[PDB]
Amino acid sequence: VLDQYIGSIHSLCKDQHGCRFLQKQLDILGSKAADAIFEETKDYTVELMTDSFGNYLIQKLLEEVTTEQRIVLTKISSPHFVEISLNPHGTRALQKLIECIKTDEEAQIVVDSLRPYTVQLSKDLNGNHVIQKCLQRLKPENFQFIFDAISDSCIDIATHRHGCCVLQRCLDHGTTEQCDNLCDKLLALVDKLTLDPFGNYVVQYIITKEAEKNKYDYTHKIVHLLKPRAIELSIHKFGSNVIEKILKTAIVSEPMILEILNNGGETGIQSLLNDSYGNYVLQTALDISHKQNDYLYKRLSEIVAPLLVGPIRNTPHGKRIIGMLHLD
RNA sequence: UGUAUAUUA
Repeated sequence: VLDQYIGSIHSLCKDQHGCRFLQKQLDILGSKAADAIFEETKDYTVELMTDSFGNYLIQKLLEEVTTEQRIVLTKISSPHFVEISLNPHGTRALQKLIECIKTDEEAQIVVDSLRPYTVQLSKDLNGNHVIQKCLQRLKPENFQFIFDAISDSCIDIATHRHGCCVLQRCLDHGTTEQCDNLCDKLLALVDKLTLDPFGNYVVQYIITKEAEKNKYDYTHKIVHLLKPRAIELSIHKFGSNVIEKILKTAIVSEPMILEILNNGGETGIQSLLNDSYGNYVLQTALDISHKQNDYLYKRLSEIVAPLLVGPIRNTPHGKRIIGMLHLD
């Protein structure tokens, strides 16, 4: 019950060493010490949230505070979620707030506030992590808003440096109904997403998560749409990563290697040998077929061996493919 | 030989 600093808690926030202190205070006190710090600081929560040290207090304050006090802090901050979210410190406090909310009124207020700005926050360096925490902590019933918003600006988000990370959370935490809708849209531009600096990552993730669950739906729909362009995509900087992902995925592996032999032929396999990215594909196709199926490995092997003549033998990738020809 | 992802003191 020993407070010498009471009455002037707010001034202790000006310095890093002042905020660190208030937190040790909350750490050891910590109930009565919350009614205290709460009542003195509430009026500056959106200011403290976006501050270098305050925000840490706010984060301790949220763990320690009661429900009613959180609902007040939440009500006080909601008009300021956008500016809070685009902030490096603010994003941290707001994320914490979301981690701490227990009631539906709280989740209601938060989604209500964030709704109109989902796509915007989802393209933001600091903001996108607020959107991700909604996906990670809230009931699907609640974050339905995010899925709606993101499903509509689907390609915009999937092809964005940060947007693409939010899609990955959507796939992590959403309902089957929600993901299937998201994916149905994603699939409508699997071609363009595949060739994209960021979209290719989303394509790979759909495959990753199905392989995770051992239940395959869009993995097949992707492979169906893409496979006919196996070679063309194998020699693309980004698309080649998708092709390599398909190859490393056992339920679709053989068909795709078979696509290389079938419609690539000796020609397309030459292209792969000499290409900046294509050769990594060839290496993987060889590595995999080796492990998975000898007929395929042999058919591969006997086309490569004749083509591994000349200056190619001395190249970095040449040596690396040469070393993949007698593994049995 | 080839891609992203603030880990605020």
